[PDB]
Formats: sequence, structure tokens, C-alpha cells
Amino acid sequence: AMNINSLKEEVDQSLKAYFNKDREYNKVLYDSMAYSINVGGKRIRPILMLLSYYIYKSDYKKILTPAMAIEMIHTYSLIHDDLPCMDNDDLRRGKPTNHKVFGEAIAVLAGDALLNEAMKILVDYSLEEGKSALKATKIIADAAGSDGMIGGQIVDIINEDKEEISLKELDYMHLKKTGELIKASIMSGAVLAEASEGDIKKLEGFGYKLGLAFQIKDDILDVVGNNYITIFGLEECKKKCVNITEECIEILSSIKGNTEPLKVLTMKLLERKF
Amino acid sequence: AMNINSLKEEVDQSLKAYFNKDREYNKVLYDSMAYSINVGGKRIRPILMLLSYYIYKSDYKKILTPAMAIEMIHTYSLIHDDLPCMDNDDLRRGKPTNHKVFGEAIAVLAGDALLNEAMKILVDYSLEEGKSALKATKIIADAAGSDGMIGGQIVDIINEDSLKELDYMHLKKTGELIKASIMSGAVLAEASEGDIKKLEGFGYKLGLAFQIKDDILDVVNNYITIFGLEECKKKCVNITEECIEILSSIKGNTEPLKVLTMKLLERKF
Repeated sequence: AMNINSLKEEVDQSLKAYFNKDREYNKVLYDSMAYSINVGGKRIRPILMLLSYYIYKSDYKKILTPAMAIEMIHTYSLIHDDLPCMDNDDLRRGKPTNHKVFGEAIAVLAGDALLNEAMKILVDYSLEEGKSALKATKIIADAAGSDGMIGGQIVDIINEDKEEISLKELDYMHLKKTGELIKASIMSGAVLAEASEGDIKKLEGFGYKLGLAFQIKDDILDVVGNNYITIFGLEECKKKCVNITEECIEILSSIKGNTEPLKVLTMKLLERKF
Repeated sequence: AMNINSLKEEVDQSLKAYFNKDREYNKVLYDSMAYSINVGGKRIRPILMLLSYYIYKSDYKKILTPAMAIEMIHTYSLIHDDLPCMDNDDLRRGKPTNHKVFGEAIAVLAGDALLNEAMKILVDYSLEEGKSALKATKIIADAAGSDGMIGGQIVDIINEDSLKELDYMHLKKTGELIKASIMSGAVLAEASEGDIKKLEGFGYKLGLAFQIKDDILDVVNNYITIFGLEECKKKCVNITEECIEILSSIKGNTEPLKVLTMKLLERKF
């Protein structure tokens, strides 16, 4: 009865419940965090984690905590990236962004608090669950940090100036900015399920490639509606995405266990409209 | 054997080396992190951790990593607090603030990165050291977060626009991480449960006296606004004395921590 849309609603509900707690003084912080959490989203990253775990074990509800942590990290990055000094976005999915509603100071602090919240729950989860969870926590913490997501964002910032960007720097930027957390969602799920070394290397390649297709797809979604499109052209881009998604499917096919839900998500990611 | 000033220089060198490392594309992030890390500071939090651990074991060098992590967290809060949307400070200790040097976007990200770096190193340290290291990590994570330091900064912003609320602000903003420094050092040293209870109270009192002291220093809203200069001076002195008395009731090498506690009362910034 495993259904991606149903899974996304289950994540939405866990996240809402999480932030619906009683607070006497710092309620505004929790309102700001909850606003960005609840606003919306495909919940791609937490679903990747659950479905990678699902390849091996069916009790996915057991790792909803680390799944929420990763979506908290994704959410904090949007709050900070929307700020006037960076992307300066007023709207996200037709809704006002965090700083427009709560002002910049509170938005900065809610982003900081979501990053910190992800770490607190991963740490508590690891105190409960042991060594494999702490290992998964490292995968997540590393992918979010200076040599992952943040390192990506920095390069993006530093290059606003370049009229011209090298392929090397561009790939790095995209690998760090979005590649690492997509891949980390998959790897942490598998590590939590205690997949074997052979499977881990398969899933590493699958995570790398999925993230690649994802960044190119973002470029296509921008253009039609410093650019893979500028460098390769729309036709080649449309084609690379289909072909990488193909390889992703074949890697999953090479894995013994229940990879069907992950294959579904993988094809859905190729056809998303935003 | 001990010396607080040599310990400060030791933290200084550990941090200077930590940030000395090659990078191919995100080097500016590292320069910005290192900028705010190296500008200087008393290093009170990492020293508290080291001296609390020292009550119980003398190989404090073993926990320099977690001590660095708490200083990374303190440093990241300063970068964010300095931002134009917050305190909007151009200078700190005579030196340009991070955003004046690297711009606001990079400053926001360098703060984010320092928080994340503290967690990365505490996770790595816990993978190598086991359960007590991870319990110490939770103490630090929780004190830094929504119901700790950030909770404090939030209340401080909303109220810029009751004594219970003022109490909560100063305790969260400042108290929590001072207390967490002490408690994490004792947890890392595997202090008994009785000792932990005692140090929690010491940590709470020391953090209260620290915050009142900060408020007094501004003169040359506040605890000063609520109670008055003369009362605040008196509270600082009396809470410090209680701290000394708690330390005296603990079996172990508490002398260095007592010296720090007194120096904290006498400090000029």
C-alpha cells in the first residue's frame, strides 16, 4: 500500500505535529519555523530517505525523525537563500517568504533554529538508536555544511559577478548546492537500514546521478518557463535528463529489495513541473 | 601547573590551525569563518569546558575538539547578531565586523557554516569517543538552539519594540551556553551524577553573574534598568561568592575554575 502522495502527506503531518508545541516566550520563533515548514513542498528529500530505507525494511515510520531533520535542513536553506542579500524572493509557491512575513531578523534566526533543530533531533535519535544512526547523522551534517550545501551556495553567490563560469566550477556549484543533500537523503536511509557495502556503492552512484538529473531539470524549468541551457542547449538538456534518469532506473534494478517506490519517485522527478 | 592565559593561547592556536586548510572553490567561506574566529576573544566558553573537565582528569587536551566546537557556536552567534538586520555593528573590539569585510550574504553563510561545523566536529568526535561524548553533544546542541541561545536572541528582538520574561531572555541568550560549557566538560570527564547536579547550579549562577556583569559594563532592557547600578554590582559579587562555595563542595581539582570565576567578576569587558 506504499504510495508516494500518501507518504508526502504523512511527512507533512509529522512536520506540522512537530511544530505544534506549547511555548510561553519564544512562540514567535516557533511560528516562523512552522510557517516555512508548513507552507508547502514536494518533500523530496525526506521521501528519498524513507524509500531508500524501504528498499530493505518495511517499518519506515521508525525513521520519520531523521526524515524530518533533513526536511528542516532543506527548509532552513530556503529561508536564508530567500533573503534580500541573496535571492531576495518575496514569494515562494505564491506565498510570501519568511522575511516578508516576520521581517529579516526573525527569518535569519528561524533558519538558524531549523538547522539547530535538525541537529538536536538527529543527536537525540542517535542516543536512542545507536551507531548506525550516528553514522547517518554524519552523512547529513557533512552534506549540509561548509563542504556541501553551504559551499555550494557560496560559489553561487561569488559568481553572480561572472559573466562567464567554467564547467568545472558550475558542476561543483550544483553538486554542492543541491547534489549533496539529495544524495545524503538516499545514503542516510540506506545506512539506517544497514545496507551492505555493495548496495551502498550502488546507492552512491544512484544518488549522484539523481542529483545530476535534478539540477539539469531545474535549469530546464527556469528557461522554458551560468546555465546548463546556455552551455548545452535545451534539446541536449532535455536529453541528458531522460538518459541519466534511465541509468538511475537501471541501478535500482541492480539492487535486490523493494526498489519499486524509489523507481516511481525517480520517474516523477523527471516530470515534475516545478 | 595550570594557567588560564596559556590555556586561552592554546585554544587560540587550536582554532587557528583548524581553519588553516586548502580549498578549491569555497575558500572564501573558510576565510570568512576564520576571520571571525581569529579576530580574538576571551575564549570563556571553551576554557570553562576545559576547566570543568580538569576538575576530574588532567588530560584536558583530549577534549580540545569539543571545546573548539562550542567556541564555533559562540562565534557564529556574533556574526549573525552583528548583521544590519540585528545589532547592525560595524566594529567589534576595534575591528571591522564580518559583513563589513565579506558582505552580508557571505556573513550569513559563514555563520551558518560555523554552526554546522560545530555539529560536524561533535558528531565526528562522538563517533570516535562513544556515549559520553554524544551526551555532551546533546547538552551543547540543546543550549545553542531554539529553547536556548536562539530563543534568547528572539525574545531580545521582539522586546526591542515582565521580570519573568526579562529573566528568560538573559538565561536563554547567555546563561545556557555558559552553563552548557561547564556541564559538557563534566559529562566528557564522566563526573558522577551528584557532581553533575552541583555543577548545573554553579553553571546557572555563573551565567547569571556573567550577564549582570555585561550589563554593568555597558554603563562605562538591562539588569541595570531594572535594579540599578549599585544593586547589580552587589548581585554580581554575591552570586560569584555562591559559585565559589559550590566549587568548594566538589571533590577534585577546582582551584583553576575558582580562579576563572573570580577573574570573570573582575573583567573589564
